Amino acid sequence: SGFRKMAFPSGKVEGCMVQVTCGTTTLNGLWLDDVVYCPRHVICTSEDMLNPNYEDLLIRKSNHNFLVQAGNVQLRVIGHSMQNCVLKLKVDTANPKTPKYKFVRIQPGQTFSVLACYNGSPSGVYQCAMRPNFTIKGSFLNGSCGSVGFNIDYDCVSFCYMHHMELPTGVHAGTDLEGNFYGPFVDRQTAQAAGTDTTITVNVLAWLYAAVINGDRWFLNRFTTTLNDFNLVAMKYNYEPLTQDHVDILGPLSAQTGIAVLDMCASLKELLQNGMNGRTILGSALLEDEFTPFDVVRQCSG
Amino acid sequence: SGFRKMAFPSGKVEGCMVQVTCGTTTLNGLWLDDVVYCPRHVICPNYEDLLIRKSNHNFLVQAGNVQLRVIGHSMQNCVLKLKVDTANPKTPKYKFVRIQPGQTFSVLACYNGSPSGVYQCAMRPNFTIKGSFLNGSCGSVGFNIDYDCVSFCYMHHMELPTGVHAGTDLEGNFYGPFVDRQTAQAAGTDTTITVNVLAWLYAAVINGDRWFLNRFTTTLNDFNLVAMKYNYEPLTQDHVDILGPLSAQTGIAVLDMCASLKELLQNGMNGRTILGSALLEDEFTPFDVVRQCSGVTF
Ligand SMILES: O=C(C[C@@]1(C(=O)Nc2cncc3ccccc23)CCOc2ccc(Cl)cc21)N1CCC[C@@H]1Cn1ccnc1
Ligand SMILES: [Cl-]
Repeated sequence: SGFRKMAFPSGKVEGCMVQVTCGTTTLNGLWLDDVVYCPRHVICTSEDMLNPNYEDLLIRKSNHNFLVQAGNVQLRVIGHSMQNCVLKLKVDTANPKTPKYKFVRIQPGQTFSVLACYNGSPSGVYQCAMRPNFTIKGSFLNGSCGSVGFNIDYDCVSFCYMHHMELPTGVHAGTDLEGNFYGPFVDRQTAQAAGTDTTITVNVLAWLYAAVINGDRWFLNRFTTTLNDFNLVAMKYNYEPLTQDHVDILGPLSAQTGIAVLDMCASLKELLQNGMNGRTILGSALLEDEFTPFDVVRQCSG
Repeated sequence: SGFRKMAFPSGKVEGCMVQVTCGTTTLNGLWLDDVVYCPRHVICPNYEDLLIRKSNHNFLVQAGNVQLRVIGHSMQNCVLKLKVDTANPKTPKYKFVRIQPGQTFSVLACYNGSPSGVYQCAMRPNFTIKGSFLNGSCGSVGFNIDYDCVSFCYMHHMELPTGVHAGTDLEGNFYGPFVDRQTAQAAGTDTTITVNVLAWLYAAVINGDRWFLNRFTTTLNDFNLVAMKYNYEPLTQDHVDILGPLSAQTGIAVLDMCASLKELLQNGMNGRTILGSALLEDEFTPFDVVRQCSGVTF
């Protein structure tokens, strides 16, 4: 019993965190095999950030300009290339602590763990989701750039995020491990704003199923809804449209609890209408949207 | 910017998790040097009588895909200490510490000696933890990392009928009035960790949330009279002193922040949130707020 926002054990990722320094800039890098991956803005100063020509800044750099540090050991950079917004620093030593890994690009609504690092040193781990507006509501201070987002499925670490910037609303933008940004974001200190955020509906439904599994049924009603009428109501509360894929993905949770997805949808409709009325659901006074159907099946069952 | 429930990096603890099996019972063990620590209920009650019937080879210990041979066994309160032939090479710098209610720690939840998740939680004033544990999680540990040293503070033993959890420090002493026995046990009436709510209000001010602030101040006694009415833990002078650095950083005196809390308790949030929450968060200590809003690394 119990429902917590649970991050994956960070151990496999901790053994990959290194410090990357180029001139005065110092951020984090991910050392996997003989390659260190880090945000390409490590080559930039604060001046360069307005309109940086990365190919032009990188062509002026040699291998020895990049000081890489794994613990108390300096790694020798033997090569460097750029893949989108990530810099790939070829080093002379392969990381002995390299785990089984994959680079995965996630879709909005997907959750992952973030190992927040400063100066190549892991300082904390937390769980978060890719918001529908392609930002993450993270906890990052200056020097956290290069901190990574990951999921561990079995023994394999699936890297899905590298931190690059904080938007003016305090939310964060980053890339996948191939340098492609999530969202219309760019690694430039230009006028960029996070789009209007929406609630991840499939996740709220999944979290309501977790509450039913944990014995909380106060929010259930005798009503059902059509997918279209639910989306008409959901859109008015800035909820993401629930698609037929979301309904299919919720199938196992619906079967386990005996509450049809559209029946749970009607509870959500009523919850949006009435609020909680001094009540909580899984110790929360707000509808939680940062637990996927897979997270619920993982934590409530296995 | 950003405020999340943040756990310590679990890596140093992951390298200590082993599987302990005695008969049909299977749970987790903490392998530190040549000893494996685990709940004494793995033998299951008269624990001296059940343990005297066990030999070393009855305890199957598994570190990954390697079986460890138990060469000895002793009991320290509610914890079983299984002496193994091999010292854990991944043993970190560590201490066994007993924590006080209100203090927080990270829990590395494990099943069959395999870490599956990490979360932050606080020792509730009623000595239970609002954790997330399924069957097979017994032996999962609570810890804080101070610089390079892992301070083990909790070993999970059981779940109470309200879904909350009970366990011991790493010396086998239970937190709270619990016993490792299938009997009528209930968690006492819980209270809100006041110093933690105040610390979390300071974190909201650091993150640019000032809607709840007012021009008012209060005396410690008047705040305690109000707090005791809402099942809040009494705020002591030590709490006031501990919140000093946050009071200096934000320019809001502790009794000034207490007046904000008093108004939130009597009036509510009014459709507003603080750090994305509609409830007053009490599972962040003043140190957690300082550590997260400074960037302390391990
Ligand atoms: O500019 C940036 C980083 C930046 C950014 O967002 N940083 C931060 C990240 N995470 C959390 C943060 C919390 C508090 C303050 C800053 C944070 C600044 C704002 O403008 C942008 C715009 C775009 C991008 Cl991709 C990056 C940034 N850096 C980081 C190194 C190199 C370079 C120039 N540089 C040098 C020395 N300090 C900064
Ligand atoms: Cl995905």
